[PDB]
This record gives sequence, C-alpha cells and structure tokens, in this order.
Amino acid sequence: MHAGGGLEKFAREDPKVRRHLDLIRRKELLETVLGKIEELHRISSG
Amino acid sequence: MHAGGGLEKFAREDPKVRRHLDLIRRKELLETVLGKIEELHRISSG
Repeated sequence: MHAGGGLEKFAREDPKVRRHLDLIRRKELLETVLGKIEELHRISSG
Repeated sequence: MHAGGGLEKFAREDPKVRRHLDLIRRKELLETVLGKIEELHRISSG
C-alpha cells in the first residue's frame, strides 16, 4: 500500500467505497473554496 | 400586565416556568460576553 500507492487504488476499485470517498472529496473542494474566501475577508478588513 | 409591569412578576410566580426563564437568562449574559470576546479576537487578527 505505502510503497506502490496501491492504497488509493485499492479504495478506487470497489463500487461502494468509490462513491463514499468521492462524495467526501467533492464536499472537500467546496469547503476549501469557502475557506479561501474567508481568509480573503480577513486579510482585507473591508 | 402592561400597565403594572406585572407580566415579569406573573412569570416569576410559577416555580417551574421561573426555573425555565432563569436558565434562559444565565445563558444570555454568558452569550453576550462571548460575543464581545469574539469581536475582540476579530479586532486583533483582522
């Protein structure tokens, strides 16, 4: 797993767990976008 | 109730509802303090 990177492919391979981890990832992208906006409001008060 | 200011005392009279509103009041002063602290932290971070 750790030498070959076959952990993430091990995850990608199964139908159920692909949907689970993909769902968690898209949610992750949107959260990080919101975080970039929030940091922006802090760097410039107005 | 509105002329005598006796609405608040009317609530004070029943014990169960008095314990209820007392719980709500203590939660209030604590909230306003935390709000001031959050505003302060915002002032000294950006």
